[PDB]
Amino acid sequence: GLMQFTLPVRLCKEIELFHFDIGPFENMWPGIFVYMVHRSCGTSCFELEKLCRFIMSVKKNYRRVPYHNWKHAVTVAHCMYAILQNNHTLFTDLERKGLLIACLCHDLDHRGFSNSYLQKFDHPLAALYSTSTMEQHHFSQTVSILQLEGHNIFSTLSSSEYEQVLEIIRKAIIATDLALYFGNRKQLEEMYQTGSLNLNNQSHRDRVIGLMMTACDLCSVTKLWPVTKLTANDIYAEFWAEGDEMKKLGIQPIPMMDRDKKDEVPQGQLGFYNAVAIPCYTTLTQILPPTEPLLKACRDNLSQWEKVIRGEE
Ligand SMILES: Cc1ncc(C)n2nc(CNc3nc(-c4ccccc4)nn3C)nc12
Ligand SMILES: [Mg+2]
Ligand SMILES: [Zn+2]
Repeated sequence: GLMQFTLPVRLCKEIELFHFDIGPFENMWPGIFVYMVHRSCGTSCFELEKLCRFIMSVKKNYRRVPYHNWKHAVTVAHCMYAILQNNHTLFTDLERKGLLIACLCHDLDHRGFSNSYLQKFDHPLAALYSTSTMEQHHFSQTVSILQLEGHNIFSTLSSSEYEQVLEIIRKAIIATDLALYFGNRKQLEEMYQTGSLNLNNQSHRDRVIGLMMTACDLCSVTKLWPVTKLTANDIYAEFWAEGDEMKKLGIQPIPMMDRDKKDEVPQGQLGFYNAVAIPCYTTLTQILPPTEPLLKACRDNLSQWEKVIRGEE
């Protein structure tokens, strides 16, 4: 119980900032996550041995895909850690616990294909779950790992604390379905502006945690430009593989997924920052003012994509 994880000095200082990159050394990512659990939650939250066994099973159930991989899982958990550490007193003991686990688990067993591709291929998961197909699968795999021998990291909670934390994780993982983000952010925008937003209304917290999840999920756009730019190559490598698979089903993919329309990526990134990213971090900043560095970095990256279009980069 006296075994604190510590990080080298550059990582000790830089892990606290929103724009931190967890680096290319896979074997350090588990320790980075435990460090984050220990500071956002406590050395007491999880039995170390159960946590390590859960982490390694979560890792093993992420696939070797260009973007939706173990590195993405730990990156999304780190953004959540930053939001939680900059908003100390706004979140319950169970939310702290649940939300870093939700982020680590949110894309479990992803195959690098959209819900839309599963539906057109007619994948078994598309009959088991007609909306948020992959996200219901991700939650399902989380409950699976939680029920392996020696993996119940929540075993010290009561039946009802346990049920609340699995309910927090389910909603949080479901909210990572970008189709659901637009409606959720519109409602939050309206509630905040008409002054009805109430962080004691459970159905309001839910929406606020959904938006945090979208924020953490999209956080590649809040990094240093060279991280953002190199991550975008991973993002399009998945989309263009799905594009090819659409063409194999005899379907012209949307241009986002057509490797023949590589040229239009800079303009596609503008659409994406304007329609999804900027609105996301704006509304988050309105609700949680200390998350402003995320909006500031996103804006800086929009401006870098604008330079790419002007041939300045
Ligand atoms: C950075 C980032 N993080 C997360 C997600 C989910 N995405 N999704 C995109 C894709 N955005 C996008 N690309 C194109 C496009 C691309 C090439 C040609 C034509 C159009 N249009 N749009 C809207 N970028 C991101
Ligand atoms: Mg996902
Ligand atoms: Zn994700």
